[PDB]
Amino acid sequence: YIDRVRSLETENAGLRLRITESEEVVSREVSGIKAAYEAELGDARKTLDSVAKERARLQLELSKVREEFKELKARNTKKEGDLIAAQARLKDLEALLNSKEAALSTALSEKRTLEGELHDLRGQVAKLEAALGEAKKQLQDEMLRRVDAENRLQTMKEELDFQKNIYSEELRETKRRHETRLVEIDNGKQREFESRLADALQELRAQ
Amino acid sequence: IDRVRSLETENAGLRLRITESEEVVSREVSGIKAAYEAELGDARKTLDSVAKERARLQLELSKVREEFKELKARNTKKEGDLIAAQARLKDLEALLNSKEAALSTALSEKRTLEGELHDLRGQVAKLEAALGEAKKQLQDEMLRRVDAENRLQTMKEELDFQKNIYSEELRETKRRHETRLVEIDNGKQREFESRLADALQE
Amino acid sequence: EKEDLQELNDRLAVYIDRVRSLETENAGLRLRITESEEVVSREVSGIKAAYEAELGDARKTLDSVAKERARLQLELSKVREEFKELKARNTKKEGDLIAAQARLKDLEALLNSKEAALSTALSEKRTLEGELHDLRGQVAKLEAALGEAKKQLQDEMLRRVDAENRLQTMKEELDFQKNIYSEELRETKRRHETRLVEIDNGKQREFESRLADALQELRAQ
Amino acid sequence: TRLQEKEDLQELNDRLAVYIDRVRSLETENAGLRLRITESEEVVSREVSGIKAAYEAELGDARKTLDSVAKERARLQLELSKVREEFKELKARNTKKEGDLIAAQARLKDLEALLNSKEAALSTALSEKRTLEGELHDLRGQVAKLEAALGEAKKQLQDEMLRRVDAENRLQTMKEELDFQKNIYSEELRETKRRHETRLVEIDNGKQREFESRLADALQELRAQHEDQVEQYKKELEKTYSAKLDNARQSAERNS
Repeated sequence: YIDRVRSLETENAGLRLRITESEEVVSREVSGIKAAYEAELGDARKTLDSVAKERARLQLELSKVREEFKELKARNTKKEGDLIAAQARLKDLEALLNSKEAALSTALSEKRTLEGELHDLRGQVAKLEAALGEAKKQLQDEMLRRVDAENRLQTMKEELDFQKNIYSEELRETKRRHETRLVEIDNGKQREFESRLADALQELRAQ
Repeated sequence: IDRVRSLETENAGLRLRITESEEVVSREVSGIKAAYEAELGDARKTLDSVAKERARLQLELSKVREEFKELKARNTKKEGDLIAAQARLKDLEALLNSKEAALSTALSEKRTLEGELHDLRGQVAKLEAALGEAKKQLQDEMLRRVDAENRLQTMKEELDFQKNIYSEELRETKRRHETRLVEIDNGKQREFESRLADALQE
Repeated sequence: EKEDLQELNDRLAVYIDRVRSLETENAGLRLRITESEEVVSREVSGIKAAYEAELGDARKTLDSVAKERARLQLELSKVREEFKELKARNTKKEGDLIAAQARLKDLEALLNSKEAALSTALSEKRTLEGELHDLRGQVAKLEAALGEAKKQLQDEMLRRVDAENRLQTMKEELDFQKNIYSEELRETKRRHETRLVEIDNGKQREFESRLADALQELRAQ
Repeated sequence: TRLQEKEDLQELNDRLAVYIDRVRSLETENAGLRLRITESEEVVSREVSGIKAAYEAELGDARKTLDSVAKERARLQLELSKVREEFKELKARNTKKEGDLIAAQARLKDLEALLNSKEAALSTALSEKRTLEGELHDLRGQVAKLEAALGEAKKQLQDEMLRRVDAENRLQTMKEELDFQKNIYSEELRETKRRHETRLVEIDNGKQREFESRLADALQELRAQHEDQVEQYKKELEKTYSAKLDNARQSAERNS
């Protein structure tokens, strides 16, 4: 039963390496774990920092475009206010334009009627001048006729006075001449009566 | 048995001590994994965290970059509209000034029209008066003429009247003279016959 | 006495008869005178008849002309009255015409002013109408926007629930493979240890038996 | 009778004086009449020359009144013609004016109608203005609400997008973790099987060394024993050779 004891001794001689190798065994068991895990973690940190450096850039650009948006918003607000004011002023101006045009139209009509009245007055003046000239000529003609009629009246008067004086003087001369004839009648009477009485007696003594 | 049991106990204790002296090293390796995996597990979490944050920033960036373009378009058309509104505004102000000028000239022209109308009223009044006096004088001359003609007619009747009066007075005066002379002759012959018969009585 | 009174009475008788004779002779003389100044008037009768004839014609015409002076006087007053009535009617109608003309002037003025006010009102109404129409267009385009907004929202919700579903399934697969690998390693180590605790004796004693068989088979036989 | 006689004588003388005065006056009268009887031929002339002047002045005044009356009649003829002309002119003017008034009243009625029509259209438009202001106010409200709706919708879309992207990121993360744990299990299994195989070759090499050693010693002892057996066989054969040699010697050594 000594050969099995020798088997135990050989088992010990085999255990020698089983304890000896433990160092490099556990070292190699650790190196693979460290390698794989450190590779994974390293690549993780790589991608993480890449994403971070992207996020910084994104936030920067975002702040920039926000600033631009605020500027353009203020400018736009002022512009739209100015446009509203402009539209209000346009409304007021169009109202004033309509009112002014109304006043102008009324004035133009009220002036055109005056022009018409002026022209009518001008025609009236013309025809009054004509009618006045005609009346003047008629006045001259009738004046001439009146003057001539008075001339003929005066001539008639002169003729009448002439004939009157003629008849008067004729009557006067007739009466005067008859008186003288009476004078010679008495003279010739006394000288004539006996010159015929004796003429009758001388022949009366005969027969 | 003195070397047997010594070798048996030595081998049993040797293997049962060395195997379990490596077992604890293996468990320490397990702990090393228990830390490594933890750190990897938290880094793997922050990675998704910053990924989410970056997605958020990109979304907001696109949002602002769009609502900025919208405002660019709106403000552009508003600028155009404002240019047009100010242009037409100046046009209207000028037009209103012109209309006011036209109104002033129109009024201050119809005033002078009123003056000319007044002058022409004067002219028409004077002409009407003059024509009236002309017609009056015409009528006066007509009346005077027909008066002269009537008086001419009456004188023409008198001219033939005094003629007949003359003839009548001449007839009467000659008849009276003849009566005187005839009476004288009759007296003559009366004394003639008287003395003739007287002497006839011897 | 006796003689004187008889003488004087004879004188008185003589004087009386003298008065009588003188008055008679004077009456005779006056008779001749009044005969003369009558036989004369009958001789001047002719000029008297002529004069009276001419006067007769004179007033015969005078009455006619004086009748004309009446007729045309009446006619004159008649036409004067008619002219007065026409003057009144003319003054009234001309006053009414002047009034109508003034009313036409003021009326045209009010017309122009009124049309100005109406034109301004219509312009402002047209501006309000334009604003209203543009607002309606705005509402239309905002509806056309909300539609596509909700469509995109639902699509994105679907894609979201898809992504989260795939995430959950990925967690399932992860725990699955982790448990599998753990149990696989555990079973491998178990079979390792069982094989070793079997080879602990099962091959030791039998192999040393075969070795003794070879040694004894070779050393002697 | 004495004084009576004296008084009668005196009265007689008085009567005598009366009749004497009368005969004087009567003789004067007779002389005057006889004087007139001669101048009859001339007082007649004065008579007729007087009545002539009377009638002549009468005719003169008559002709004067005739002339004046004719003048005053012609004057009224002229006045009558004048007024009858002015009436004509006035009635012409009034005819024209009474036409113009009709036209004026016509255009007056028309223009007043037009003015009332305008004053109606103005109130119409002014009411439309208010009923439009209310409308556009309501539309402003509608747009104001719809803008808020669209804003909220866009916000929710942004959020859904964000959480979806986050889900996909975590998905890729877990995929990488999956592959990692795979490549870890591989190396772990490899490292365990390596140890187990080193122990197995430890056992098998022990078996081998023992086997070839304990067999090599036995085979070497066997071959050594064979060589010894052959050596002893050869030495015994050499003993037989020398024995046969000496026996042949003694056989040839045969003699007396």
